[PDB]
Amino acid sequence: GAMEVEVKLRLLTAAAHLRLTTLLTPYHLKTLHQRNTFFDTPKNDLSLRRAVLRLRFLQNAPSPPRCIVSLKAKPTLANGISRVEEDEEEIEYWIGKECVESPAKLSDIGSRVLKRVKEEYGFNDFLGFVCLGGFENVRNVYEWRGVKLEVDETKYDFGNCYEIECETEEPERVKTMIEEFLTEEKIEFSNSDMTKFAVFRSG
Ligand SMILES: [Mn+2]
Ligand SMILES: [Mn+2]
Ligand SMILES: [Mn+2]
Repeated sequence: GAMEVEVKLRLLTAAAHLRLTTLLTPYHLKTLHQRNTFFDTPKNDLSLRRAVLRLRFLQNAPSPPRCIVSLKAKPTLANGISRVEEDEEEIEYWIGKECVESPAKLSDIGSRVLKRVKEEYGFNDFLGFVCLGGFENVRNVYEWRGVKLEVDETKYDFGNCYEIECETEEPERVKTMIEEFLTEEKIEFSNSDMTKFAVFRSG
């Protein structure tokens, strides 16, 4: 896949998130509703091999909903900067939906990314796969000071988390730019030190 490098900062409270979104209002591009679902074997074969297989269902807040399969491999997250190999592919929404219900049907899709999962992790089909479940995320996208800010409200069972992400080839310079702004505006933040998937799996 391609290498995804992104700044990842946690907004520490719902208030911090609300204040930031209000401050960024004039820079708003779009709002996305995401439902993230995850698949693995019951033995956690992908997870133990540092891989995450996501089906993301996406909808704008014509706006057909969309399903994107993502394989993320060999992630690192340190100092508020994430780097991971990401391979993505759009598939038919109805097909994605059926796979959440019946994960063995991943075997019936004909997807490039799924073929890569088979080849690299050594499966001949997805008959032994299960859905780990998922979580919703509301992503506000802003075009601010030359970057694309993605401000996330992630809704888990146990409660909500809030983050700012920014995909960039200059994460140190962009992270400093964002941090200066948050500090000036007295927004409560820290580096994120867990992926959304890891938070989800920790309960
Ligand atoms: Mn990505
Ligand atoms: Mn991210
Ligand atoms: Mn990203």
